[PDB]
Amino acid sequence: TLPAFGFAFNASAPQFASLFTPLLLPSVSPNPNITVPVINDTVSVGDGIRILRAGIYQISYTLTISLDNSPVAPEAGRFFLSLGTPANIIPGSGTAVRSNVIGTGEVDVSSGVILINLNPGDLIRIVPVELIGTVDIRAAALTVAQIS
Amino acid sequence: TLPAFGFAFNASAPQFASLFTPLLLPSVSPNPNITVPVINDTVSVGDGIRILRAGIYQISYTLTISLDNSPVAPEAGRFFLSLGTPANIIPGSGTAVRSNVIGTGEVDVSSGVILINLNPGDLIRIVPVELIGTVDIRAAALTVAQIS
Amino acid sequence: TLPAFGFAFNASAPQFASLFTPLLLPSVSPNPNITVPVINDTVSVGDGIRILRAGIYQISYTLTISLDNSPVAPEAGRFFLSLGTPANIIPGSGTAVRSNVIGTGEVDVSSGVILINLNPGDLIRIVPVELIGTVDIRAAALTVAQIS
Ligand SMILES: [Ca+2]
Ligand SMILES: [Ca+2]
Ligand SMILES: [Ca+2]
Repeated sequence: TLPAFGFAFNASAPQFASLFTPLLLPSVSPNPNITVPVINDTVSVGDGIRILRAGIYQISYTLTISLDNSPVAPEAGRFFLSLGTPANIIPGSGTAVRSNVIGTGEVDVSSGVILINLNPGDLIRIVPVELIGTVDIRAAALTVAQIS
Repeated sequence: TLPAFGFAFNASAPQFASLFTPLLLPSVSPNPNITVPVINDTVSVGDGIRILRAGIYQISYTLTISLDNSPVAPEAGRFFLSLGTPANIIPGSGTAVRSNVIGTGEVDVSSGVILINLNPGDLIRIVPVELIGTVDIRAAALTVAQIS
Repeated sequence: TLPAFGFAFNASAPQFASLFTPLLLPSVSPNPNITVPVINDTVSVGDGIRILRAGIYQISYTLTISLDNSPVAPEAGRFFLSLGTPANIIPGSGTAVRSNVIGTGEVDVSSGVILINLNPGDLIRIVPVELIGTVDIRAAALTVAQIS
């Protein structure tokens, strides 16, 4: 049987990060020639991916983060993957960024990869858990791929 | 059947990013003890990987990017994976970096992971699509692994 | 047969980077609901993962790096995965970060993904190979997943 997988992303709609608020991931169709959902036995719900098949999964997320130092300097965010409710964070999935206190204009990329046992009904989302300032998420992506 | 895969990288030759110009990836042999091509039913062409087998693929890329703020400040780059011609970018694969307008010396890492349906003949490359300044790509890497 | 895999991380104990000294990765159990080792035919040794099964592996690492510019500015680190002894670095796995020479407070994420042929007894670890200053590794993670 082909492994379960899913890919959800936001390529064209920046969003500001809010505490314990899952990032929006409206798209599932990355190939520009044969443009179809890259989904097999998972469900993209609009802010993440729901597992339908118990198994071991490799999960990645990638964020492009603009910390322009307005209206406060520095700006910072700490992000995790969450299982179910947004506060139910996954240790091992955390990443964090912070700008310099001087100047303006920094844009950074955070990406993380984990492996995790998951079960039917588990909802995987990207959640900001600590924020300073207005943290602009220019793009976001979430990959889920069963190891089998 | 073993999944198709390929790994192409540039570990020892920095290159400046140019618009719509695929990054050079001359090496395929990462193990320092048993130093062999990590290639199975793909082809490394020198600036990316060509697919030979239809399937679902997890693709990653990793870049170490020096934005020294010379000759302009800030410096910035936006990168995507491309399918076929360099302008045929893959939504969901984008990353971007930008230095502070003040000071000098920033070096950043961008990494992205996607899942994508691909077909025989598809050529996957890393492409800069927007640039400010002289963006020094100190190291680059591209992984392609079929999910099957 | 299910692919070999392992996940080792450090979520709750920052460590400063030292030359040729593998980063500490004490945890293997990321799911907060069903909290179990995500290990199959590998061994987590406390500073990395030992391979038990010959095969092709996708390996990732993710670091959250604080470069506060004290006691020197800038601060910088270059990291690789190592095979066996810490100086036996894997070309293609390198990443590097450096702060601005001005100001303070930068926190960056580095993540890298490779594919590699590996053999029983191979020990995979994350190693700093060049350092400037006191480079604070706030969190670290290492994924190993056989492609089969
Ligand atoms: Ca802001
Ligand atoms: Ca420059
Ligand atoms: Ca320091």
